[PDB]
Amino acid sequence: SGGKAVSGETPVYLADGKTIKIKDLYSSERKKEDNIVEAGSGEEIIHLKDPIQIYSYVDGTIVRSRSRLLYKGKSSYLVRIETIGGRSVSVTPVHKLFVLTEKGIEEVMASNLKVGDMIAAVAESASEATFDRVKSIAYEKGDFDVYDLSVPEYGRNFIGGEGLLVLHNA
Repeated sequence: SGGKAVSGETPVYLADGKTIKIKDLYSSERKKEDNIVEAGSGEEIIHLKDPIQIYSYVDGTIVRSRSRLLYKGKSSYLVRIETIGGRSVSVTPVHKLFVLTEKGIEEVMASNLKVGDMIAAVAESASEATFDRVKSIAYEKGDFDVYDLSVPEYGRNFIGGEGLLVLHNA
């Protein structure tokens, strides 16, 4: 969305059980005659004839979601996050995670995340809300390809990364 994006290595979780890196998904969809590709000023969008069926996260419940746009852009910066529980995602600094605080759950920018923070993840077992302490955060300058998809419904979250992190790309 608003400059919010993830590294191309980010796994997204399709409803068919498959796992796919966002850069591979993008690349594949980009070739389809079915689809419309619109480019302009280092940004690019694919409009999907068949929506990609992914997993979103609402309240405490994993839901199915149909994604219709994919995005590929550039960032100079990536924030790489690793949790004690072995979960990871590299995202754009303006991308948001969900943090469990004493006063409840708030959205926080990758660039404001602190080590120690408990971020929202989804359990493999029964999709239980889990909050995992971030062990480490790395800032890296480079020439990165970054990617986003749209999840369009009520609970505008996005499951991706190693360990089903919940990403507020809305």
